[PDB]
Amino acid sequence: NSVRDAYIADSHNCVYECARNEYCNDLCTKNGAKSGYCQWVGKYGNGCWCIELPDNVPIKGPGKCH
Repeated sequence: NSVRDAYIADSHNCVYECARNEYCNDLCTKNGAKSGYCQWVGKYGNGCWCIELPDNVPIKGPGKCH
């Protein structure tokens, strides 16, 4: 799909940890998403969650952070 809700990730399949929701909204929106927030608990633990992130930007998927 063109866009998806998920943990934004780097090129190493690593989530971006967070301490503030604002950090995540900024990170997500500057990468094309509608909004974002900090997940202190979730499928992969602490990390930024983005809403409608374009598919040219990585998301956390099954596998290790390398």
